[PDB]
Amino acid sequence: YLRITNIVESSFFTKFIIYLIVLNGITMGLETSKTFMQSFGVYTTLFNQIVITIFTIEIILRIYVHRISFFKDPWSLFDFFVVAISLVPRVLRVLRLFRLVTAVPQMRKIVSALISVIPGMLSVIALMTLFFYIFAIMATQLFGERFPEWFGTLGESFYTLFQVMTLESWSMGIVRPLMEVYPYAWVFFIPFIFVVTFVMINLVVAICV
Amino acid sequence: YLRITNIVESSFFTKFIIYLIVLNGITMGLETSKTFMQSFGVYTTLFNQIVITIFTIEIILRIYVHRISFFKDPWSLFDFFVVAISLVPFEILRVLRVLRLFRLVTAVPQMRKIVSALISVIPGMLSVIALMTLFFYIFAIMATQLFGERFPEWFGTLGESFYTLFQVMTLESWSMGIVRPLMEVYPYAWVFFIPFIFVVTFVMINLVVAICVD
Amino acid sequence: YLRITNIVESSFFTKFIIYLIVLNGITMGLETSKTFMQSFGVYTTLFNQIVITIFTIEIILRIYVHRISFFKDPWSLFDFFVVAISLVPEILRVLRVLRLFRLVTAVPQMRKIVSALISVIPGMLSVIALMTLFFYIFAIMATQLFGERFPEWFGTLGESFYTLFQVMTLESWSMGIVRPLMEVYPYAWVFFIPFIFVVTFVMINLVVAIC
Amino acid sequence: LRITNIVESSFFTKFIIYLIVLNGITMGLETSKTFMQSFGVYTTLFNQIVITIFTIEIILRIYVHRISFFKDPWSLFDFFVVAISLVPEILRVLRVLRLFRLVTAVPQMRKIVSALISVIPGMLSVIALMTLFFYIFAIMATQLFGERFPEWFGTLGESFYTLFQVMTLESWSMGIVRPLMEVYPYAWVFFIPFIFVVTFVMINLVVAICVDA
Ligand SMILES: O=C(NC[C@H]1CCCCN1)c1cc(OCC(F)(F)F)ccc1OCC(F)(F)F
Repeated sequence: YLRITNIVESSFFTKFIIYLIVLNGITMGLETSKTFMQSFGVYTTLFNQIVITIFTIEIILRIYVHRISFFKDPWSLFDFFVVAISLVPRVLRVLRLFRLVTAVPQMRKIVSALISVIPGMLSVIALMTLFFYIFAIMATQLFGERFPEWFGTLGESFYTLFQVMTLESWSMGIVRPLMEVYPYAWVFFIPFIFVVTFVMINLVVAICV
Repeated sequence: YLRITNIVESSFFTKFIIYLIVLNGITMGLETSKTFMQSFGVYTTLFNQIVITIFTIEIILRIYVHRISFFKDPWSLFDFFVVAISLVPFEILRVLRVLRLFRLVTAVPQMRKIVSALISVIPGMLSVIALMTLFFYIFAIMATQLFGERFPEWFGTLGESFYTLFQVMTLESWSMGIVRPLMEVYPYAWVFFIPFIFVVTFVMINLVVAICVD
Repeated sequence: YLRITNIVESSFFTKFIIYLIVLNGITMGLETSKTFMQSFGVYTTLFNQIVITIFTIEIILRIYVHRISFFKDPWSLFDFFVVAISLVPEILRVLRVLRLFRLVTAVPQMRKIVSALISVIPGMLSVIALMTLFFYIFAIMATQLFGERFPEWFGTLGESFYTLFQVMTLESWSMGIVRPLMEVYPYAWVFFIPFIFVVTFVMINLVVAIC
Repeated sequence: LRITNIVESSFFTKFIIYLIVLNGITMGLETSKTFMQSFGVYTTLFNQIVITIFTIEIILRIYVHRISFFKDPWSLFDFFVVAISLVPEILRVLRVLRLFRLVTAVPQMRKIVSALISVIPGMLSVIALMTLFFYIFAIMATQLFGERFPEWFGTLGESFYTLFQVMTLESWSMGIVRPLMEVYPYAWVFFIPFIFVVTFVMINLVVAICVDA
């Protein structure tokens, strides 16, 4: 019993996993090259199953070693799903290259120390969706009639507005043609770009605290 | 009188306000989809009048409870106007009725703080912003009598001189979209525009720092 | 001397100058509309001439009242030159609109704002000079690398400058410049991608240096 | 020991800066084709003198400094930029890097460099995350959109450039993401979150930089 617990939390075992991680990453970085998957595709498709096989064992062990304690450690928890994904018979399997974040304790803090920023802002983030929701409704029934590729859908109003938010081709690509049919659209968007922009500065400042 | 005053400042009423918001939001969030408004549009268009009816009441009561204190409290004040817009049957207002889904910010005491904590920046910046508009005004005049003769779509009007210059501020398509064609007729437009990008940029950065300190 | 000295330093006079500024400002904002200058050009073309006369007088008084003390006050200095520009009887005809900046000078609330931001400039001259050489070294490389086939972008050292600043600003840097370049010189992702890195990394750290 | 006194003189320190600015300015006309027509031969020789003379300073300082020399970064760097210049057209272009040595002689710049380079270590925990994050994502696209959009995502390396471009937000939507949505209408599930994480990272870098120095 306790004999197994010593194998898991050993430096050897953990270090061994991280080696396979770095390796299986390189394996997926050659599954891209058509030339490679031609000559060595057979070599790889099995080699991957070996890895996800070993990772199945470890995650099973990690469960028996931790029992109910396991499904409260996110990194440990997260690792579980990412293999289940890898189990299901194709692109989302590459998420298992995130365990290199989990398996390395130097990263876990960085992720957490940056997710620690998320809560002090959800009061702001939640506001935006409401702000976006009303506007996406306005546009889709304002400009949605003549510019449907941009505003034909409520959701389509989202993508264009978040783009205009990012300031990519907001003027030449969206606002200028809009102003050829609705010449006052410069009253809709110029403030919206200000309103949304004002948020970002005060956030950055609020976080430097 | 005071009997209603207990209903008004009840948590139910406070909680209730936030409820109707969410429904009319979702209801207006289906007033967008053409598909929905076919079978249930009339049922919906009336539901808004139902909504816009009830919303008349709250602001009526809340005023008598607050009297002159009401028309000095911003959050409550705002609440009123959004109904008058919603009250008017120039369709635009029928579209502008959708602002009534903004009141969910007012009723939530967690939100007002969020809003308030950001407006405190304007006074430490109103000294700057007013400078910016003046800066634009002097410059917007320069272009309109410089490039306005051959580029009327971009600089033909002062208002168009504004829009084009305010765009270059954002750096969106400023070079290939604006300055490069300018340099085909007036090869020095980079003397107008390259510095203008500096000052305008330094202001906004120096503004952020002024906010970073406070 | 002392007889005039009471007119100069009055609050009234200060208030009076700012009136013509705001007046000449809004007045200068309609000299753009072609329609007006036909029906009202004489009213306007002269009103400018009226003002620039008065400001010539004031600047004469302000000089004699302060004498050598005048030519050490920045705000005072600028105001003078902007009238000299305005004095010359077609580029300058546009540069006359700079006289709408004196509203910054006459208002003591502005002078602080401008200066307190020019007060940041010295703490950055150590940084800025590095970039120019960095910019200068690179413009030489491109102009003799890609300048042969891309003359609109890199035919001249100065043209390499404009492209680099433009690339530095991130406007159409990739699709407009780097992508077509990589169709003839497939390694242009080695020239510019670092230039985007170094230049960008500086600006963040600079704001931080000021923050 | 006779030469050693010349090197660390204030004259000599200043003296290097003379040839830099001159060779810098001289290369600013080796660039202009117009000048190099009438003065090219006049120009081509001045460089060889400099690239010869510039060898000496780094030669002397080494015997003066010995093993102390190859532990001072600025001292180290100075050599390679000359060694590059020595090898007899990319190299002929890379010779112009020799105008960087002006950084060595001037102590006012190094402080900015050092005081800024200092904020690069406390973040490598973040940057390496980004490279991995890009790596996972660059793989996803390249086998997602690589089939129909190869100039943008046909190769992992091409996914890099396209993703690093979208990071800067240059023509990411109209130029890259919007056409993607005509065949794969779900590319906004790949790209919209990717836009969030990468952006949030850059902010957090700032926070780390705000605090550090
Ligand atoms: O703002 C950004 N671009 C818009 C501005 C900048 C100038 C061009 C157009 N205007 C921006 C740029 C970034 O480049 C990161 C680097 F690639 F350098 F690493 C990262 C995050 C950004 O922020 C996005 C936000 F905040 F706008 F949403």
